[PDB]
Amino acid sequence: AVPFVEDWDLVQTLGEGAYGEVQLAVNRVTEEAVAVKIVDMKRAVDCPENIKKEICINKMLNHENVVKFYGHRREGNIQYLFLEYCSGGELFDRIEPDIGMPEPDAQRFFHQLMAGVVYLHGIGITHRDIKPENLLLDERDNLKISDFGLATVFRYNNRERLLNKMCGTLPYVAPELLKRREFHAEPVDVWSCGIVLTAMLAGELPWDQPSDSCQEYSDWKEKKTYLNPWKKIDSAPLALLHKILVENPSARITIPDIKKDRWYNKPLK
Ligand SMILES: O=C(N[C@H]1CC[C@H](O)CC1)c1ccc2c(c1)Cc1c(-c3ccc(-c4ccc(O)cc4)cc3)n[nH]c1-2
Repeated sequence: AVPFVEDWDLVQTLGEGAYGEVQLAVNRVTEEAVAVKIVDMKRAVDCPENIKKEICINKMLNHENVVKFYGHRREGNIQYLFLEYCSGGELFDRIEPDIGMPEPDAQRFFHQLMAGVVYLHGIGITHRDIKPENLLLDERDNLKISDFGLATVFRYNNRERLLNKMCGTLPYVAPELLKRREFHAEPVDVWSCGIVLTAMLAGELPWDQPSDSCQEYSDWKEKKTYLNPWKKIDSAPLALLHKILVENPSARITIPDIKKDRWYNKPLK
């Protein structure tokens, strides 16, 4: 057994947050870089079960568009999660403020996003907090869904389970989560992806939250796509947003039907 391989030099901080911090670790013998999350078990009444679900969910995942899970080390309060390192950075940082990015890149990123989501959904799981900062890129620039601290399984033994728990991030959350007591999980993730598409194509977020009390939301519902934020988006991908960002979740397009959308299969464009 090669000596010292177990040793991981904690090179630098990747991105701190409410949880704690995520440092970049490089193998002492192979120099294999990785990402280690530090979940502070501090306090005892809103920290335990939190990470326990996040870990069992990771033990299931396995797709080229989902951050890879390696292992987890326990030690009192300091829990260590070992996940794939993404030198690419966040999709967020590839979005030019107020401009977005070249339409071809967006289509490419959207494709990988759908691949990852189709997968998660396939095995009955919903991320529930899809946004540019949770979408990572690696060396080759391949999109990776990351952060399953909020995910929850919605299908077990072929039984779907309606959700009622509110979570996510207001600008990316779906409207039925603010107006209904219960809702289907799949459609909520589709709305998220939809908001991410617009962010990529226009560099700005359509609204603070999907509620009529919000200007831009009521305008979009009225289809005032002129001059407003959707003015920057070409009609092809704009047609797809009309289908995704549909209020009634039951009338909202399904992923299987997005794969058939015109702009989705338009070469380069
Ligand atoms: O955006 C980044 N840097 C910016 C560059 C421009 C400067 O202006 C500011 C910093 C950046 C670079 C490299 C990064 C990240 C973020 C996040 C991240 C990660 C990373 C991977 C997975 C998970 C994670 C996965 C699953 C789960 O259940 C919980 C957490 C969290 C964090 N690895 N490598 C990186």
